[PDB]
Amino acid sequence: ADIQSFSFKNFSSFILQGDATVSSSKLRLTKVKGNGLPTLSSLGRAFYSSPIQIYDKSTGAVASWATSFTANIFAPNKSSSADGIAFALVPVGSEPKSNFLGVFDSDVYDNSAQTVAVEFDTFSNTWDPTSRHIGIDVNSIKSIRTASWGLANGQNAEILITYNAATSLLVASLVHPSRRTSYIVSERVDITNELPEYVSIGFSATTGLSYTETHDVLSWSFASKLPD
Amino acid sequence: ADIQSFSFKNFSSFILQGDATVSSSKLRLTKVKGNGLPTLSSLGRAFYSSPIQIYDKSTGAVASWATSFTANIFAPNKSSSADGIAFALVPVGSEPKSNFLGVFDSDVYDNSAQTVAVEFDTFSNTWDPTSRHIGIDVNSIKSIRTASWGLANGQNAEILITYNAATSLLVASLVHPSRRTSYIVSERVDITNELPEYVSIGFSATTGLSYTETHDVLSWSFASKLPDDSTTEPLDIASYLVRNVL
Ligand SMILES: [Ca+2]
Ligand SMILES: [Ca+2]
Ligand SMILES: [Mn+2]
Ligand SMILES: [Mn+2]
Repeated sequence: ADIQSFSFKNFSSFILQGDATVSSSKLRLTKVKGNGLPTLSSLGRAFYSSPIQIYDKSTGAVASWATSFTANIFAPNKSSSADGIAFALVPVGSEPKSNFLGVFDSDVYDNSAQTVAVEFDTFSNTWDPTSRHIGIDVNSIKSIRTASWGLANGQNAEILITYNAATSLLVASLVHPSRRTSYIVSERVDITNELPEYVSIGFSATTGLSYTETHDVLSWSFASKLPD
Repeated sequence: ADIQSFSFKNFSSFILQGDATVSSSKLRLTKVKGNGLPTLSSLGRAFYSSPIQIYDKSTGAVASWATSFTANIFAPNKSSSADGIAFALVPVGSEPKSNFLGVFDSDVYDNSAQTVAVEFDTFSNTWDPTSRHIGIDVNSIKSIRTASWGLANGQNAEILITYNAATSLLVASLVHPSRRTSYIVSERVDITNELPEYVSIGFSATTGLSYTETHDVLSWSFASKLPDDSTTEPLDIASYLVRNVL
Protein backbone atom coordinates (compact mmCIF):
# COMPACT_ATOMS: atom_id res chain seq x y z
CA ALA A 1 0.00 0.00 0.00
CA ASP A 2 1.58 3.22 -1.21
CA ILE A 3 0.45 6.40 0.56
CA GLN A 4 1.02 10.04 -0.26
CA SER A 5 -0.37 12.88 1.78
CA PHE A 6 0.24 16.49 2.71
CA SER A 7 -1.26 19.47 4.44
CA PHE A 8 -0.60 23.17 3.97
CA LYS A 9 -2.04 25.97 6.04
CA ASN A 10 0.45 28.51 4.79
CA PHE A 11 1.40 28.53 1.16
CA SER A 12 7.97 26.21 -3.37
CA SER A 13 6.11 22.93 -3.29
CA PHE A 14 3.91 24.32 -6.04
CA ILE A 15 4.30 24.82 -9.72
CA LEU A 16 2.69 28.05 -10.85
CA GLN A 17 1.42 28.93 -14.29
CA GLY A 18 0.06 32.19 -15.63
CA ASP A 19 -1.13 34.82 -13.18
CA ALA A 20 -0.97 32.21 -10.40
CA THR A 21 0.80 33.71 -7.38
CA VAL A 22 1.24 33.32 -3.65
CA SER A 23 1.33 36.28 -1.29
CA SER A 24 0.22 36.77 2.31
CA SER A 25 0.80 33.04 2.69
CA LYS A 26 -2.26 32.34 0.51
CA LEU A 27 -2.53 31.11 -3.06
CA ARG A 28 -3.99 33.83 -5.28
CA LEU A 29 -4.87 32.24 -8.70
CA THR A 30 -6.14 35.31 -10.65
CA LYS A 31 -4.71 38.80 -11.00
CA VAL A 32 -5.31 41.57 -8.53
CA LYS A 33 -4.53 45.28 -8.98
CA GLY A 34 -2.66 47.49 -6.55
CA ASN A 35 -6.00 48.68 -5.21
CA GLY A 36 -6.79 45.02 -4.54
CA LEU A 37 -9.56 44.64 -7.12
CA PRO A 38 -9.77 41.64 -9.55
CA THR A 39 -8.73 41.70 -13.23
CA LEU A 40 -10.44 40.99 -16.57
CA SER A 41 -8.86 38.34 -18.88
CA SER A 42 -6.88 36.49 -16.18
CA LEU A 43 -5.79 32.86 -15.83
CA GLY A 44 -3.71 30.99 -13.25
CA ARG A 45 -2.99 27.37 -12.35
CA ALA A 46 -1.13 25.96 -9.38
CA PHE A 47 0.09 22.38 -8.95
CA TYR A 48 1.77 20.22 -6.39
CA SER A 49 5.47 19.62 -7.24
CA SER A 50 5.38 15.89 -6.79
CA PRO A 51 3.14 13.92 -9.27
CA ILE A 52 0.81 11.35 -7.83
CA GLN A 53 -0.18 7.91 -9.17
CA ILE A 54 -3.92 7.30 -9.65
CA TYR A 55 -3.76 3.61 -10.55
CA ASP A 56 -1.44 0.81 -11.66
CA LYS A 57 -1.67 -0.66 -15.17
CA SER A 58 -0.02 -3.91 -14.08
CA THR A 59 -1.62 -4.63 -10.70
CA GLY A 60 -4.96 -3.24 -11.90
CA ALA A 61 -5.31 -1.62 -8.49
CA VAL A 62 -6.83 1.80 -8.27
CA ALA A 63 -6.22 4.31 -5.53
CA SER A 64 -8.96 5.91 -3.50
CA TRP A 65 -8.08 9.46 -2.47
CA ALA A 66 -9.45 12.63 -0.89
CA THR A 67 -8.73 16.36 -0.83
CA SER A 68 -9.99 19.38 1.09
CA PHE A 69 -9.28 23.09 1.01
CA THR A 70 -10.71 26.46 1.94
CA ALA A 71 -11.23 29.26 -0.57
CA ASN A 72 -12.67 32.85 -0.62
CA ILE A 73 -14.08 34.36 -3.79
CA PHE A 74 -14.96 38.08 -3.92
CA ALA A 75 -16.57 39.58 -6.97
CA PRO A 76 -17.57 43.21 -6.75
CA ASN A 77 -20.99 43.34 -8.43
CA LYS A 78 -21.96 39.79 -7.39
CA SER A 79 -24.01 39.64 -10.58
CA SER A 80 -20.85 40.12 -12.66
CA SER A 81 -18.99 37.14 -11.26
CA ALA A 82 -16.78 35.08 -13.61
CA ASP A 83 -15.57 32.69 -14.49
CA GLY A 84 -14.98 30.43 -11.51
CA ILE A 85 -12.43 27.98 -10.13
CA ALA A 86 -11.70 24.27 -10.50
CA PHE A 87 -9.78 21.46 -8.86
CA ALA A 88 -8.10 19.27 -11.45
CA LEU A 89 -6.10 16.22 -12.35
CA VAL A 90 -4.14 16.80 -15.53
CA PRO A 91 -1.31 15.03 -17.38
CA VAL A 92 2.05 16.08 -15.92
CA GLY A 93 3.69 18.46 -18.40
CA SER A 94 0.24 19.96 -19.10
CA GLU A 95 0.37 23.55 -20.38
CA PRO A 96 -2.73 25.64 -19.70
CA LYS A 97 -5.84 25.27 -21.90
CA SER A 98 -8.57 27.76 -22.99
CA ASN A 99 -9.59 30.78 -20.82
CA PHE A 100 -13.25 26.87 -19.91
CA LEU A 101 -11.38 27.68 -16.73
CA GLY A 102 -7.97 26.94 -18.29
CA VAL A 103 -8.38 23.14 -18.27
CA PHE A 104 -10.57 22.28 -21.26
CA ASP A 105 -10.80 23.39 -24.88
CA SER A 106 -14.40 22.41 -25.89
CA ASP A 107 -17.70 21.15 -24.52
CA VAL A 108 -17.19 17.96 -26.52
CA TYR A 109 -15.79 14.79 -24.95
CA ASP A 110 -12.19 14.34 -25.96
CA ASN A 111 -10.39 11.47 -24.24
CA SER A 112 -7.14 12.98 -25.51
CA ALA A 113 -7.59 15.75 -22.93
CA GLN A 114 -6.99 13.17 -20.18
CA THR A 115 -8.38 15.71 -17.71
CA VAL A 116 -10.93 15.47 -14.95
CA ALA A 117 -12.01 18.35 -12.75
CA VAL A 118 -14.47 19.64 -10.22
CA GLU A 119 -15.69 23.08 -11.24
CA PHE A 120 -17.21 25.83 -9.16
CA ASP A 121 -18.81 27.75 -12.02
CA THR A 122 -19.89 31.32 -11.19
CA PHE A 123 -20.78 32.56 -14.74
CA SER A 124 -23.38 30.60 -16.69
CA ASN A 125 -22.14 29.91 -20.22
CA THR A 126 -25.40 29.32 -22.14
CA TRP A 127 -23.44 24.32 -21.98
CA ASP A 128 -23.83 25.58 -18.32
CA PRO A 129 -27.10 25.39 -16.27
CA THR A 130 -28.96 28.60 -15.39
CA SER A 131 -27.27 29.41 -12.04
CA ARG A 132 -23.96 29.05 -10.16
CA HIS A 133 -23.19 25.38 -9.79
CA ILE A 134 -20.75 22.70 -8.74
CA GLY A 135 -19.96 20.31 -11.58
CA ILE A 136 -18.00 17.15 -12.39
CA ASP A 137 -16.12 17.55 -15.65
CA VAL A 138 -14.74 14.57 -17.51
CA ASN A 139 -12.76 15.56 -20.58
CA SER A 140 -15.17 18.40 -21.45
CA ILE A 141 -16.33 21.75 -19.97
CA LYS A 142 -19.80 20.17 -20.04
CA SER A 143 -20.23 18.69 -16.56
CA ILE A 144 -21.68 15.19 -16.28
CA ARG A 145 -23.64 16.15 -13.10
CA THR A 146 -24.16 19.55 -11.46
CA ALA A 147 -25.64 21.08 -8.31
CA SER A 148 -27.08 24.48 -7.48
CA TRP A 149 -24.64 26.51 -5.43
CA GLY A 150 -25.51 29.52 -3.31
CA LEU A 151 -22.49 31.75 -3.60
CA ALA A 152 -21.48 33.69 -0.50
CA ASN A 153 -19.52 36.56 -2.03
CA GLY A 154 -16.40 37.37 0.01
CA GLN A 155 -17.04 34.54 2.46
CA ASN A 156 -15.04 31.39 2.75
CA ALA A 157 -15.91 28.05 1.26
CA GLU A 158 -14.71 24.86 2.84
CA ILE A 159 -14.82 22.16 0.15
CA LEU A 160 -14.21 18.39 0.19
CA ILE A 161 -13.69 16.06 -2.74
CA THR A 162 -13.37 12.27 -2.48
CA TYR A 163 -13.02 9.35 -4.83
CA ASN A 164 -13.95 5.84 -3.68
CA ALA A 165 -12.21 3.37 -5.96
CA ALA A 166 -14.52 0.55 -4.80
CA THR A 167 -17.64 2.27 -6.02
CA SER A 168 -15.86 4.42 -8.64
CA LEU A 169 -17.94 7.19 -7.12
CA LEU A 170 -16.67 10.76 -7.00
CA VAL A 171 -18.21 13.17 -4.44
CA ALA A 172 -17.90 16.91 -3.77
CA SER A 173 -19.25 19.44 -1.24
CA LEU A 174 -18.85 23.24 -0.67
CA VAL A 175 -19.88 24.61 2.71
CA HIS A 176 -20.16 28.25 3.76
CA PRO A 177 -19.95 28.36 7.55
CA SER A 178 -20.75 32.08 7.57
CA ARG A 179 -24.22 31.06 6.38
CA ARG A 180 -24.44 27.40 7.47
CA THR A 181 -25.12 26.42 3.83
CA SER A 182 -24.15 23.05 2.30
CA TYR A 183 -24.04 21.33 -1.13
CA ILE A 184 -23.00 17.94 -2.68
CA VAL A 185 -22.74 16.29 -6.11
CA SER A 186 -22.06 12.63 -6.80
CA GLU A 187 -21.18 10.72 -9.92
CA ARG A 188 -19.56 7.44 -11.00
CA VAL A 189 -16.33 8.04 -12.95
CA ASP A 190 -14.23 5.39 -14.67
CA ILE A 191 -10.98 7.00 -13.71
CA THR A 192 -8.83 4.48 -15.63
CA ASN A 193 -10.30 5.56 -18.93
CA GLU A 194 -10.42 9.26 -18.31
CA LEU A 195 -6.87 9.80 -17.02
CA PRO A 196 -3.16 8.71 -17.07
CA GLU A 197 -1.41 6.48 -14.49
CA TYR A 198 0.32 9.57 -13.15
CA VAL A 199 -1.22 13.01 -12.97
CA SER A 200 -0.70 16.43 -11.42
CA ILE A 201 -3.19 17.79 -8.91
CA GLY A 202 -4.01 21.41 -8.36
CA PHE A 203 -6.17 24.39 -9.15
CA SER A 204 -7.05 26.55 -12.14
CA ALA A 205 -9.16 29.72 -12.23
CA THR A 206 -10.08 32.29 -14.87
CA THR A 207 -11.94 35.58 -15.18
CA GLY A 208 -14.17 37.11 -17.82
CA LEU A 209 -13.24 39.11 -20.89
CA SER A 210 -15.87 41.90 -21.13
CA TYR A 211 -16.96 40.22 -15.10
CA THR A 212 -14.31 39.12 -12.60
CA GLU A 213 -13.73 37.97 -9.08
CA THR A 214 -10.86 36.83 -6.92
CA HIS A 215 -9.70 33.27 -6.62
CA ASP A 216 -7.70 32.70 -3.44
CA VAL A 217 -7.01 29.28 -1.92
CA LEU A 218 -6.40 29.48 1.82
CA SER A 219 -5.44 25.95 2.87
CA TRP A 220 -4.96 22.63 1.07
CA SER A 221 -4.83 19.02 2.20
CA PHE A 222 -4.46 15.80 0.27
CA ALA A 223 -4.17 12.00 0.62
CA SER A 224 -4.11 9.02 -1.72
CA LYS A 225 -3.90 5.29 -0.95
CA LEU A 226 -2.90 2.83 -3.67
CA PRO A 227 -3.18 -0.93 -3.01
CA ASP A 228 -1.23 -3.93 -4.47
CA ALA B 1 -3.09 18.13 21.49
CA ASP B 2 -4.97 15.06 22.65
CA ILE B 3 -6.14 12.68 19.91
CA GLN B 4 -8.48 9.72 20.01
CA SER B 5 -9.40 7.68 16.99
CA PHE B 6 -10.53 4.25 15.92
CA SER B 7 -11.79 2.24 12.99
CA PHE B 8 -13.89 -0.91 12.90
CA LYS B 9 -14.79 -2.90 9.83
CA ASN B 10 -15.88 -5.93 11.80
CA PHE B 11 -17.85 -5.46 14.95
CA SER B 12 -16.42 -5.99 23.13
CA SER B 13 -15.39 -2.40 22.57
CA PHE B 14 -19.08 -1.52 22.63
CA ILE B 15 -21.63 -1.11 25.32
CA LEU B 16 -25.00 -2.47 24.24
CA GLN B 17 -28.41 -1.51 25.53
CA GLY B 18 -31.80 -2.96 24.76
CA ASP B 19 -32.23 -5.06 21.64
CA ALA B 20 -28.81 -3.87 20.45
CA THR B 21 -26.80 -6.85 19.22
CA VAL B 22 -23.87 -7.82 17.04
CA SER B 23 -23.94 -10.86 14.78
CA SER B 24 -22.34 -11.63 11.43
CA SER B 25 -19.68 -9.11 12.43
CA LYS B 26 -22.21 -6.28 12.00
CA LEU B 27 -24.02 -4.17 14.57
CA ARG B 28 -27.76 -4.90 14.48
CA LEU B 29 -29.56 -2.21 16.59
CA THR B 30 -33.22 -3.41 16.35
CA LYS B 31 -34.75 -6.84 16.77
CA VAL B 32 -34.96 -9.38 13.99
CA LYS B 33 -37.00 -12.61 13.97
CA GLY B 34 -35.73 -16.05 13.06
CA ASN B 35 -37.11 -15.52 9.56
CA GLY B 36 -34.97 -12.40 9.41
CA LEU B 37 -37.80 -9.85 9.39
CA PRO B 38 -37.82 -6.71 11.63
CA THR B 39 -39.82 -6.30 14.86
CA LEU B 40 -42.47 -3.87 16.17
CA SER B 41 -41.75 -2.02 19.46
CA SER B 42 -37.95 -2.39 19.38
CA LEU B 43 -35.12 -0.23 20.74
CA GLY B 44 -31.34 -0.60 20.83
CA ARG B 45 -28.34 1.61 21.55
CA ALA B 46 -24.66 0.87 21.10
CA PHE B 47 -21.75 2.91 22.48
CA TYR B 48 -18.00 2.98 22.37
CA SER B 49 -16.45 1.66 25.63
CA SER B 50 -14.09 4.53 26.14
CA PRO B 51 -15.69 8.00 26.77
CA ILE B 52 -14.39 10.91 24.79
CA GLN B 53 -13.81 14.53 25.83
CA ILE B 54 -15.57 17.20 23.76
CA TYR B 55 -14.00 20.26 25.34
CA ASP B 56 -12.04 21.51 28.36
CA LYS B 57 -13.67 23.77 30.96
CA SER B 58 -10.30 25.13 32.10
CA THR B 59 -8.39 25.64 28.84
CA GLY B 60 -11.58 26.71 27.06
CA ALA B 61 -10.40 24.68 24.09
CA VAL B 62 -12.92 22.75 22.09
CA ALA B 63 -12.22 19.68 20.04
CA SER B 64 -13.08 19.36 16.38
CA TRP B 65 -14.00 15.79 15.44
CA ALA B 66 -15.40 13.60 12.67
CA THR B 67 -17.13 10.25 12.24
CA SER B 68 -18.17 8.02 9.35
CA PHE B 69 -19.98 4.73 9.02
CA THR B 70 -21.97 2.61 6.61
CA ALA B 71 -25.48 1.38 7.33
CA ASN B 72 -28.25 -0.65 5.54
CA ILE B 73 -31.90 -0.19 6.40
CA PHE B 74 -34.52 -2.62 5.02
CA ALA B 75 -38.18 -2.06 5.67
CA PRO B 76 -40.58 -4.44 3.97
CA ASN B 77 -43.42 -2.20 2.77
CA LYS B 78 -41.18 0.86 2.22
CA SER B 79 -44.20 2.97 3.05
CA SER B 80 -44.35 1.44 6.55
CA SER B 81 -40.83 2.38 7.55
CA ALA B 82 -40.17 3.44 11.16
CA ASP B 83 -38.82 4.91 13.17
CA GLY B 84 -35.26 5.54 12.05
CA ILE B 85 -31.72 5.68 13.40
CA ALA B 86 -29.51 8.31 15.04
CA PHE B 87 -25.90 9.02 15.88
CA ALA B 88 -25.58 10.55 19.32
CA LEU B 89 -23.50 12.11 22.04
CA VAL B 90 -25.01 11.46 25.43
CA PRO B 91 -23.88 11.81 29.06
CA VAL B 92 -21.90 8.73 30.11
CA GLY B 93 -24.12 6.64 32.38
CA SER B 94 -27.10 7.54 30.15
CA GLU B 95 -29.92 5.00 30.28
CA PRO B 96 -32.15 4.86 27.20
CA LYS B 97 -34.89 7.47 26.68
CA SER B 98 -38.34 7.30 24.98
CA ASN B 99 -39.11 4.88 22.07
CA PHE B 100 -38.03 9.72 19.84
CA LEU B 101 -35.47 7.17 18.75
CA GLY B 102 -34.45 6.33 22.34
CA VAL B 103 -32.48 9.54 22.93
CA PHE B 104 -35.04 12.25 23.70
CA ASP B 105 -38.20 12.51 25.78
CA SER B 106 -40.04 15.53 24.24
CA ASP B 107 -39.99 17.96 21.32
CA VAL B 108 -39.27 20.74 23.80
CA TYR B 109 -35.75 22.05 24.42
CA ASP B 110 -34.45 20.70 27.69
CA ASN B 111 -30.80 21.50 28.40
CA SER B 112 -30.95 18.88 31.16
CA ALA B 113 -31.01 16.23 28.42
CA GLN B 114 -27.42 17.17 27.53
CA THR B 115 -27.88 15.25 24.29
CA VAL B 116 -27.12 16.07 20.70
CA ALA B 117 -27.81 13.79 17.76
CA VAL B 118 -28.02 13.42 14.03
CA GLU B 119 -31.25 11.65 13.08
CA PHE B 120 -32.15 9.74 9.97
CA ASP B 121 -35.91 9.89 10.40
CA THR B 122 -37.91 7.44 8.25
CA PHE B 123 -41.41 7.94 9.80
CA SER B 124 -42.85 11.45 9.83
CA ASN B 125 -44.23 12.29 13.27
CA THR B 126 -46.74 15.07 12.50
CA TRP B 127 -42.85 17.90 14.90
CA ASP B 128 -41.30 16.11 11.81
CA PRO B 129 -41.39 17.48 8.20
CA THR B 130 -43.52 15.73 5.57
CA SER B 131 -40.93 13.25 4.23
CA ARG B 132 -37.88 11.18 5.29
CA HIS B 133 -35.18 13.55 6.41
CA ILE B 134 -31.78 14.04 7.99
CA GLY B 135 -31.95 16.27 11.04
CA ILE B 136 -29.76 17.92 13.69
CA ASP B 137 -31.26 17.47 17.14
CA VAL B 138 -30.14 19.58 20.06
CA ASN B 139 -31.81 18.57 23.31
CA SER B 140 -35.16 17.89 21.59
CA ILE B 141 -36.63 15.47 18.99
CA LYS B 142 -37.45 18.63 17.02
CA SER B 143 -34.49 19.07 14.67
CA ILE B 144 -33.00 22.56 14.31
CA ARG B 145 -32.36 22.00 10.55
CA THR B 146 -33.45 19.15 8.27
CA ALA B 147 -32.93 17.88 4.72
CA SER B 148 -35.00 15.76 2.37
CA TRP B 149 -33.60 12.25 2.14
CA GLY B 150 -34.31 9.77 -0.62
CA LEU B 151 -34.32 6.42 1.13
CA ALA B 152 -32.87 3.49 -0.78
CA ASN B 153 -34.58 0.57 0.95
CA GLY B 154 -32.18 -2.35 1.49
CA GLN B 155 -29.24 -0.43 0.02
CA ASN B 156 -26.30 0.87 1.93
CA ALA B 157 -25.81 4.39 3.15
CA GLU B 158 -22.37 5.82 3.62
CA ILE B 159 -22.69 8.75 6.04
CA LEU B 160 -20.22 11.37 7.31
CA ILE B 161 -20.62 13.74 10.24
CA THR B 162 -18.14 16.48 11.17
CA TYR B 163 -17.88 19.24 13.71
CA ASN B 164 -15.56 22.20 13.11
CA ALA B 165 -14.84 23.83 16.45
CA ALA B 166 -13.58 27.00 14.72
CA THR B 167 -16.86 27.69 13.04
CA SER B 168 -18.98 25.74 15.56
CA LEU B 169 -20.55 24.28 12.43
CA LEU B 170 -21.88 20.73 12.38
CA VAL B 171 -22.28 18.97 8.99
CA ALA B 172 -23.81 15.67 7.88
CA SER B 173 -24.19 13.71 4.60
CA LEU B 174 -25.78 10.34 3.60
CA VAL B 175 -24.79 8.88 0.24
CA HIS B 176 -26.29 5.87 -1.54
CA PRO B 177 -23.72 4.63 -4.04
CA SER B 178 -26.21 2.12 -5.46
CA ARG B 179 -28.08 5.16 -6.78
CA ARG B 180 -25.39 7.87 -6.82
CA THR B 181 -27.59 10.02 -4.55
CA SER B 182 -26.23 12.57 -2.04
CA TYR B 183 -27.49 14.82 0.80
CA ILE B 184 -26.11 17.35 3.38
CA VAL B 185 -27.34 19.45 6.32
CA SER B 186 -25.39 22.16 8.12
CA GLU B 187 -25.97 24.05 11.32
CA ARG B 188 -24.05 26.05 13.94
CA VAL B 189 -24.14 24.34 17.36
CA ASP B 190 -22.78 25.76 20.60
CA ILE B 191 -21.50 22.44 21.79
CA THR B 192 -20.32 23.77 25.18
CA ASN B 193 -23.85 24.64 26.19
CA GLU B 194 -25.59 21.61 24.81
CA LEU B 195 -23.33 18.88 26.23
CA PRO B 196 -20.96 17.73 29.06
CA GLU B 197 -17.15 17.81 29.00
CA TYR B 198 -17.17 14.06 28.54
CA VAL B 199 -19.74 12.14 26.54
CA SER B 200 -20.40 8.72 25.03
CA ILE B 201 -20.69 8.31 21.28
CA GLY B 202 -22.77 5.75 19.49
CA PHE B 203 -26.03 4.82 17.85
CA SER B 204 -29.68 4.43 18.82
CA ALA B 205 -32.55 3.10 16.69
CA THR B 206 -36.21 2.31 17.27
CA THR B 207 -39.19 0.82 15.45
CA GLY B 208 -42.89 1.57 15.38
CA LEU B 209 -45.64 0.33 17.67
CA SER B 210 -48.64 -0.36 15.38
CA TYR B 211 -44.18 -0.10 10.86
CA THR B 212 -40.60 -1.38 11.21
CA GLU B 213 -37.32 -1.77 9.45
CA THR B 214 -33.86 -3.04 10.18
CA HIS B 215 -31.08 -0.95 11.62
CA ASP B 216 -27.67 -2.48 10.92
CA VAL B 217 -24.37 -0.59 11.14
CA LEU B 218 -21.69 -2.10 8.94
CA SER B 219 -18.53 -0.14 9.69
CA TRP B 220 -17.61 2.71 12.04
CA SER B 221 -14.74 5.17 12.20
CA PHE B 222 -14.04 8.04 14.54
CA ALA B 223 -11.50 10.78 15.39
CA SER B 224 -11.34 13.75 17.75
CA LYS B 225 -8.61 16.36 18.24
CA LEU B 226 -8.54 18.50 21.38
CA PRO B 227 -6.09 21.45 21.60
CA ASP B 228 -4.44 23.13 24.65
CA ASP B 229 -5.15 26.76 23.89
CA SER B 230 -8.65 27.99 23.16
CA THR B 231 -7.19 28.01 19.59
CA THR B 232 -9.15 25.51 17.44
CA GLU B 233 -7.68 23.52 14.50
CA PRO B 234 -10.16 21.56 12.29
CA LEU B 235 -9.16 17.99 11.46
CA ASP B 236 -7.78 16.37 8.47
CA ILE B 237 -10.61 14.76 6.66
CA ALA B 238 -8.58 14.60 3.44
CA SER B 239 -6.52 12.19 5.57
CA TYR B 240 -9.03 10.92 8.13
CA LEU B 241 -10.99 9.38 5.18
CA VAL B 242 -8.78 7.46 2.68
CA ARG B 243 -6.87 6.33 5.81
CA ASN B 244 -10.06 5.54 7.77
CA VAL B 245 -12.93 5.40 5.27
CA LEU B 246 -11.64 4.61 1.74
CA1 LIG C 1 -19.04 29.20 -16.75
CA1 LIG D 1 -40.04 10.16 13.39
MN1 LIG E 1 -20.40 24.49 -15.86
MN1 LIG F 1 -37.18 14.61 12.83
